[PDB]
Amino acid sequence: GSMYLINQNGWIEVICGSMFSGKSEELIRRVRRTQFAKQHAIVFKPCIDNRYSEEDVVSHNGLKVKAVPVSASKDIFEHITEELDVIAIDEVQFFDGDIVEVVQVLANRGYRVIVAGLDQDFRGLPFGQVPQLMAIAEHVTKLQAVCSVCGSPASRTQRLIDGEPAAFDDPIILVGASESYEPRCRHCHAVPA
Amino acid sequence: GSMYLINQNGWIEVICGSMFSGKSEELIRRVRRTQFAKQHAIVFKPCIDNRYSEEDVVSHNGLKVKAVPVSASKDIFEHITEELDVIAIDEVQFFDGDIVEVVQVLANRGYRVIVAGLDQDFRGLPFGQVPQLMAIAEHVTKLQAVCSVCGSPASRTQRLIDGEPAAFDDPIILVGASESYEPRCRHCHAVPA
Amino acid sequence: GSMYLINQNGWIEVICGSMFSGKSEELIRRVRRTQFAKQHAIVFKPCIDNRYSEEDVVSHNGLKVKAVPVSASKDIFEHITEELDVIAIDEVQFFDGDIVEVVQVLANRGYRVIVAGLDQDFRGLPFGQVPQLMAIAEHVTKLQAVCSVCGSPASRTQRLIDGEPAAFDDPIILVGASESYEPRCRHCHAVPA
Amino acid sequence: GSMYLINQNGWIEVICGSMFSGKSEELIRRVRRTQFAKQHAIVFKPCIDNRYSEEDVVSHNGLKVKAVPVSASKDIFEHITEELDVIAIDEVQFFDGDIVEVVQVLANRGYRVIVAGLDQDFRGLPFGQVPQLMAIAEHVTKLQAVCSVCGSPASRTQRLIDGEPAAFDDPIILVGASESYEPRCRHCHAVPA
Ligand SMILES: Cc1cn([C@H]2C[C@H](O)[C@@H](COP(=O)(O)OP(=O)(O)OP(=O)(O)O)O2)c(=O)[nH]c1=O
Ligand SMILES: Cc1cn([C@H]2C[C@H](O)[C@@H](COP(=O)(O)OP(=O)(O)OP(=O)(O)O)O2)c(=O)[nH]c1=O
Ligand SMILES: Cc1cn([C@H]2C[C@H](O)[C@@H](COP(=O)(O)OP(=O)(O)OP(=O)(O)O)O2)c(=O)[nH]c1=O
Ligand SMILES: Cc1cn([C@H]2C[C@H](O)[C@@H](COP(=O)(O)OP(=O)(O)OP(=O)(O)O)O2)c(=O)[nH]c1=O
Ligand SMILES: [Zn+2]
Ligand SMILES: [Zn+2]
Ligand SMILES: [Zn+2]
Ligand SMILES: [Zn+2]
Repeated sequence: GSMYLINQNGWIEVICGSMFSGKSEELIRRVRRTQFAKQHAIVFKPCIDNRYSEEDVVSHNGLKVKAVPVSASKDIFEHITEELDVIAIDEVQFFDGDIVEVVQVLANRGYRVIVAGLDQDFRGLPFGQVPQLMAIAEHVTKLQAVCSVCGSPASRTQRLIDGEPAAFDDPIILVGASESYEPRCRHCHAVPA
Repeated sequence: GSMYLINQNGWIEVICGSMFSGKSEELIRRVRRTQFAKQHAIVFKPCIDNRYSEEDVVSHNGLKVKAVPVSASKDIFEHITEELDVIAIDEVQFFDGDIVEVVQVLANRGYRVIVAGLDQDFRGLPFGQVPQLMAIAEHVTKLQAVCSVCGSPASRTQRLIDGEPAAFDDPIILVGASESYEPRCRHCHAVPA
Repeated sequence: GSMYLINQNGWIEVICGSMFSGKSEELIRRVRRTQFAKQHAIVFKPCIDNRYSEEDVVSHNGLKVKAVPVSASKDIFEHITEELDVIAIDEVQFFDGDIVEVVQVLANRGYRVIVAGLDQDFRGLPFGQVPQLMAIAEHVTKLQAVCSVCGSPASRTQRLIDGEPAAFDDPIILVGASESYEPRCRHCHAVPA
Repeated sequence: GSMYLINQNGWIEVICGSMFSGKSEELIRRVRRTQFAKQHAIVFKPCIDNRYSEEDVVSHNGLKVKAVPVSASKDIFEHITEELDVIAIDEVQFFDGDIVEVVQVLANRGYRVIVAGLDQDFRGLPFGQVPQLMAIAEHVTKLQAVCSVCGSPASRTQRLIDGEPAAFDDPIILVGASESYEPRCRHCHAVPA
């Protein structure tokens, strides 16, 4: 018919869902495939995100990838060469208001942009600009973890403090607190005041 | 092991993408499957949406389903029985600010809520509350049409007026205008001023 | 990064599952997308397959596409031009032993070959050479209908004769018989002797 | 509508594709999800399969799961309790002729059976009884690796001996040979005689 199938580079993939749904696991396999395709990739993460590492992007499955920690979205530009093909960003919900513009510029320029972040905070509220990234992206993969109460598929992150469901208005940083995060379905998700 | 697999009803599925990506085609097959499963379904659409029908939900593939046209989101409640299992809503981007609350209430109540709508307007801007519906939904299916210029997969709706790309600020209703809508990829999508 | 993404044409997509799982519905949407991509497509079907049409490929959803009815697999070659990009074949389980070779030759030559057929006969046995097509294909989409007894997803075709489950060894053509076919899950599927 | 969604347990999932497509990576994430769902799982592998481990199921991503090595398919039965919910089998293409019967019996009994194996040998031939498992399974996931020559998605395992493509009739065990296996697309896959 016609030997080759020419297409245009440059698009956005969103990976979203609750904590432990596998966003970074999935970000990491996508970026790995990229290295076997002999393409050049870079991975960004927000400074604030230090749960498992300051330097790296780490999945709770135990796998990691080297990353560039960044404090404003527009700082991504300074790390970008023409040589690179793929830009991956983990924990995008923690990025400033620029992130949509940054990502659209990059996709318009020919970069494959892979973006992973929480769809919702612990309260069930749509998170950062993840909603907007979802709307504008060519691909959206919404992952589900397992509800830690009932076993069926989850779609929420449950914040617990001292073992009780967190309040709606509990600050994101509680200094000496014993807090924990687990996935739940919408029926076990509990947000009281 | 264990004869049966009990799960909890009540969740949200979003179907989104550009015009002609197949949102209503997909909404209609989902609702059909429902009838073979001997479940009861109802389909809502906005009053404003009269492209192919006032009464019905119609796909450009030529298939249709009976629907209830509604002018405010909260009017859905008056049409709901306990007997019904599935609530489908086409063209959700045209619904008022209540729609998220309406949908979350319905899913919390045990209804399977299937929601179809544009992710973006003709300008590439995230559309209504579709972004928020995407964030909060258990499932998101983002469909792609074919770019009518270059043939590769699309993610945008191109508005043309008199054959030229529409302006950014062109009103949604142009009285005697000759306008048309076609899918495009991000590279052929053209929004000038 | 790198403006364009060159790939090689020529591969095989299999669509399989029970009767009424949507194989032809899915074959037809794939072929339609092809026409909007301004590519040329041809659709083959076996002579034996006349349930809804002698001439055409028809889905129980009511949609159809023009087809070329063929009695041996190797007859496909006589209908193929260089101009065409896509070859679709419905009801592949009814094709002779050549079909795998025919399909592999076509994919090696640069054609996109889309193949739809039953994975299993009414007895639950792997059907024709669909198993082999599945093994060798780049893409396999296994569709599920709804179990007409219990409502959960199906994976089997139930043959009924006079309302009772057919026997294992009941001929495919029973002359004046009142027979019917419905999808079932593995638990409701009934094959006695 | 109706509080709960009762379904029947017992079905078959096939994961197939070339070497390095991620079959064990995918088998391992499925089995992990199972542990968070507080279900009991067991993983089998063939004795012959000792590439990374005698005891365990290992993915080239570096992740592993404890397994029970087995020499005949019917030996699976001796390891099965009523307490367990999930049976996973890696490298199924290396299992004897019983495997289909073993798997169908297990799914009919209520077990969730997850089966991973090569769709094709290094020659492009459909592998073991993987074709039959594909036909009869409720779910088929056909994974793709990256072609190590050209970068586009692969569907074949290339066997190389001394750096040259292996012959069609080269034995599976070559005693002191320097052999290697890499994924390729159908165009770079090379099987001479
Ligand atoms: C299904 C499930 C998996 N897991 C484990 C096994 C998975 O391989 C692993 C996936 O974890 P992650 O990949 O780290 O989850 P996440 O990536 O969405 O969060 P982040 O972006 O900050 O890293 O988590 C859980 O801890 N709980 C669960 O319910
Ligand atoms: C791929 C493609 C399909 N089609 C046709 C064939 C598809 O079966 C059909 C799908 O159309 P619809 O299903 O009507 O598209 P849409 O549903 O997203 O919009 P709405 O909600 O308002 O109804 O469109 C196009 O017109 N252009 C295209 O590029
Ligand atoms: C889910 C379901 C759908 N349907 C209807 C609605 C679907 O849109 C339609 C799909 O039918 P088809 O597309 O014709 O099913 P099939 O294509 O697999 O068989 P063939 O290749 O010979 O044509 O069937 C049923 O009849 N029973 C069901 O259980
Ligand atoms: C895409 C790609 C990944 N990889 C790496 C990264 C993946 O995370 C990892 C997946 O490897 P595996 O999961 O081990 O591949 P496989 O599981 O299909 O084979 P087996 O059943 O015997 O274990 O392989 C390659 O080595 N080559 C490739 O082309
Ligand atoms: Zn729960
Ligand atoms: Zn285009
Ligand atoms: Zn059933
Ligand atoms: Zn190749």
